[PDB]
Amino acid sequence: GEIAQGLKEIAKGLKEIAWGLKEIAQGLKG
Amino acid sequence: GEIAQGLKEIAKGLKEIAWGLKEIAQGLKG
Amino acid sequence: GEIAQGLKEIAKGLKEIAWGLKEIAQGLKG
Amino acid sequence: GEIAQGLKEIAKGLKEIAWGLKEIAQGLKG
Amino acid sequence: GEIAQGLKEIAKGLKEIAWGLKEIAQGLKG
Amino acid sequence: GEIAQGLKEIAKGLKEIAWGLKEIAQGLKG
Amino acid sequence: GEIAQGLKEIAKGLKEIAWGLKEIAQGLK
Amino acid sequence: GEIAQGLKEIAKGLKEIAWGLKEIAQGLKG
Amino acid sequence: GEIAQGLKEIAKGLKEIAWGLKEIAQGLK
Repeated sequence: GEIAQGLKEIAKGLKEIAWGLKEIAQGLKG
Repeated sequence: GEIAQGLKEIAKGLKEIAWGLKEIAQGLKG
Repeated sequence: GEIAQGLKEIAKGLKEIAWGLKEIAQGLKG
Repeated sequence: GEIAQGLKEIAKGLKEIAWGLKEIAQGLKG
Repeated sequence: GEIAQGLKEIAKGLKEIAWGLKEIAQGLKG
Repeated sequence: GEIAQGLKEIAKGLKEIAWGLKEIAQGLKG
Repeated sequence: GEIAQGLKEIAKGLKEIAWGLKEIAQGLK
Repeated sequence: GEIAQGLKEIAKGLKEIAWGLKEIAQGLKG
Repeated sequence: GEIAQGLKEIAKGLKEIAWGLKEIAQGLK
């Protein structure tokens, strides 16, 4: 369903945010 | 559907936030 | 529809947050 | 409609958060 | 309506968060 | 109603987050 | 109700996040 | 119910975020 | 159900964010 798909896309967005935080961590580390 | 589309736009907003975090990481790195 | 429009406005809010993060990145860079 | 209005108020809250982030950026910049 | 009111209270919470960010900005500025 | 009450509790949680941010601001200021 | 309970658990999670922020504030201070 | 369970899992995710913040606090403290 | 599954995926996303914060903590100290 399309609503379920929208929720799954939101989840993917949150995972992208997590990756961004990991990049910040690498930036702090050096 | 329009509600599903709204959820998909929210997901895109989250992806933009992720990109902002990546830019912050680059800003720390230099 | 008005509920869908509300979701779309939320998405726009998230994009504004992303722009704020990009400004923070620029602030760190200089 | 009142639920739609609630969503629109949430969006306005997100925009205020974005402005807060922009103020942080200005604080970093000088 | 009570659900709408709940959403409006959430919006107010987000505005309080925005104010907290503005206070952080002032703290960075001096 | 109980769903409305749940939303109101979420709003209170957001207000607590705002207070946390205010404490961070005070920590930066001194 | 169980949906209401789910929302209340989310609220508790937000309060835990708030406490984490307060701990960060103490760490800065 | 499965929707309720999804909300409860989201709550657990937020608690994990809180633990991450506590780890950041420890990182600042040392 | 698929909506419930979507919520569960959101929860997993939040857990990934938590791990990112832990990585930031390690980066700080």
